[PDB]
Amino acid sequence: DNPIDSCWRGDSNWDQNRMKLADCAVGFGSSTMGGKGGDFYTVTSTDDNPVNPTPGTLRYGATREKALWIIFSQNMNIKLKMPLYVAGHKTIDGRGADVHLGNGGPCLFMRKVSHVILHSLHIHGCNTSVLGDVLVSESIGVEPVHAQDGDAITMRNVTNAWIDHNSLSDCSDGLIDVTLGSTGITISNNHFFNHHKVMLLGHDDTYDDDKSMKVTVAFNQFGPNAGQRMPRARYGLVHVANNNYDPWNIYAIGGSSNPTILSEGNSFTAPSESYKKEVTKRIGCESPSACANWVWRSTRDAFINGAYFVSSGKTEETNIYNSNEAFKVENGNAAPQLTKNAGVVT
Repeated sequence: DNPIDSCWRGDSNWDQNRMKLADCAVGFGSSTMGGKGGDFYTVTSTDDNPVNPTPGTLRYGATREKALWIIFSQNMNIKLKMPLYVAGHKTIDGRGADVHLGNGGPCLFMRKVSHVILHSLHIHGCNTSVLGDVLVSESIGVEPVHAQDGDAITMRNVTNAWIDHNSLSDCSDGLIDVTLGSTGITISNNHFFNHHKVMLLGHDDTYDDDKSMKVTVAFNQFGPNAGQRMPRARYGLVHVANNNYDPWNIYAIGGSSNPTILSEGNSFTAPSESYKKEVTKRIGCESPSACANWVWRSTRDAFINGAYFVSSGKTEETNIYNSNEAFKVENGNAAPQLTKNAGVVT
């Protein structure tokens, strides 16, 4: 499979050992524990009461202060009534069921929390929410939440989070939004498809405190019919490794305000159009001379149908991970094989 999946699918049956998953994260979110150590929590109901969630529902388990490993008793299409804020030390684990979130309602939000694993969920059709009260968490209580974008997954001031093996498509705004000082995150093994604006890492050209953001994007399937922002980064550092890209609509990888982008072992298949062959897109350059300072590297990438990556900065060996984070990246010709199981586990 790949270095992540090999760790919990090689000599383990996940159904009888679900928390082994938490030992297998790589990249900057490798310290993510999720609800490891906590109790298992089973979702038995599809209901949602935003201000007073009841036992058995997704929002009740997701808002508890204690560590919980959330699983689902049956296939479920869940339509939330308000943004779901997920507390820290939580895993939402869709293995063993067909779980679909969104469906015209708002989706998943994390704000000022750590140690969250989101795994093997389908999220699609997320929509703009309405201003209103919400139980942010058991400990925080009910608070007004402004109207939010229809993003599938939103992280604000989050550290140590792992988004893995989800199937993410067709939302009104973004699929993954990472902002405001978030860092220590791995986004891996996901399938992103049928969606224009995929992934935003750093939200404004104003917020330079995102300079400390570190994010790993690995073993994802981007497409078909994914438009752009895969990722779009600002200010911080993103390692984009062993992902597989179908033809994009505008560009594949881009950014503004001097992000560091380390592209390694990706496979890029360009659309037919001449003006869409370039994988990269720099936004907001002050001058070619200035934009030439940004360190955007392409290492052992593979290019199909005329795709190309415009590099900037000098060549160097990837040296960004400690021993708890490091993992092997293969040549881009291997990316289709390494991503064959992207998306939910079955």
